[PDB]
Amino acid sequence: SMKIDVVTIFPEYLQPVRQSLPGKAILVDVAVHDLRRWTHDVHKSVDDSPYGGGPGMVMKPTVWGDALDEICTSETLLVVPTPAGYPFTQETAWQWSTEDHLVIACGRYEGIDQRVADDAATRMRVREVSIGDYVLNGGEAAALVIIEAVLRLVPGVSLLEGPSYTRPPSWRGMDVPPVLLSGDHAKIAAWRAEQSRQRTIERRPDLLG
Amino acid sequence: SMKIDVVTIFPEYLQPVRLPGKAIDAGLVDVAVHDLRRWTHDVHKSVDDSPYGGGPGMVMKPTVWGDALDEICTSETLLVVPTPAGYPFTQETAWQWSTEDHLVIACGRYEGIDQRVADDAATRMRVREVSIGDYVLNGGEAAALVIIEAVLRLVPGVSLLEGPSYTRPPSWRGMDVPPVLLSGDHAKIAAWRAEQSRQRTIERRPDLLGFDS
Ligand SMILES: Nc1nc2ccc(F)cc2s1
Ligand SMILES: Nc1nc2ccc(F)cc2s1
Repeated sequence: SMKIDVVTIFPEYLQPVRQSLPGKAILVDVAVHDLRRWTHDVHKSVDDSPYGGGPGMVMKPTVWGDALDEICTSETLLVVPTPAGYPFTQETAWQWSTEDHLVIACGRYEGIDQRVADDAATRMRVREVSIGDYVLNGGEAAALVIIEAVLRLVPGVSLLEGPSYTRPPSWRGMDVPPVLLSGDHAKIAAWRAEQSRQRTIERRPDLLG
Repeated sequence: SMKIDVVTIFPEYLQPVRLPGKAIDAGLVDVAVHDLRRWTHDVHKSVDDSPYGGGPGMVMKPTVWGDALDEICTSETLLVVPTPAGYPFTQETAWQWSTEDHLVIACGRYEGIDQRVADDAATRMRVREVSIGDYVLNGGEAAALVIIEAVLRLVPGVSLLEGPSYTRPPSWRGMDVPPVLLSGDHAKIAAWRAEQSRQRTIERRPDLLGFDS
């Protein structure tokens, strides 16, 4: 039984995930919250200029503080997607998949005032993470990736994998490698292992060192 | 002016594309989503089949994909295939693709797409199989959204880790903004921020500075 709350100024961005959940809600619950619910002024401000100057805006600690105060508990794992985070990996997804309550705080502009995470970390577990070495406009797409990578590891919803093939055996001048049709399953395994090695050398030499 | 076509068996998952929405609104980019099932011809609209050589799961049929890409792609197209087995998609990739006229993103499901699809396409156009990170998703759709966002924000007309940022009020819940940021001394602030960044990079991403883990 996992609950996921997402907080974002673009709640519509997350509709897809909710629409991808199968009739297993009848194990999981994913709720999306508009951050502007916790604003204080009639202009519904979520952003303000950075101390020390610089470009862009920083998300207000008073707004985020109120939102997390309402949504989080002592048992919550607070996930903050950010290009400045620790790497989110399959290992991370596996770890988080057994959590009872994930809260994902999606930032925009240049990030959330650091005191939000720092305050939260005094009473719950907080994880600032990056899904890869690129910059997005906001954390919403990273939240989608995280939610998908974690939930597909919840029961009931080294080397690279080599090429796969299905019917027909010949297509546009290209035959499926005959070994796959050979019925020699020891040999097929060895062939696949070698394909995996070559692909990894070529595309991800970092994985071999 | 860039054109992006996404091909998927779940076109509704690509709705969040409508900042990428502000780019489409302006008219600097056009994003179109295509249901792969549109190129099927049997009544069950089958797009997948069991793998040759054995193994778990299903593989997407080359025939349906070939017909789709035939209609959508030209020789000038950059065909992008998100896959956990791909070359890494990085900020450098995003910059490179930001000057493309036409991206076509093929979203796979199950255990992926028959390798011959990319092989065939590569005889007519440039093909890039890419991974957005070292985790497994159920399909290429979420990766397409990441790639679209990373690229579109770089389009003309649209290292180290960034350190912590702060805004008003200067004291909150008994936690103060670092005094140097309030001091108005640009050199001291630049120095403090450079330091915080290097400090955060060594702790969180030591690989960026050439260290283990
Ligand atoms: N503006 C933002 N960019 C990223 C990039 C990666 C990530 F995981 C989160 C964010 S929030
Ligand atoms: N089933 C799939 N997983 C991933 C993971 C990463 C990626 F970039 C693409 C895909 S398609």
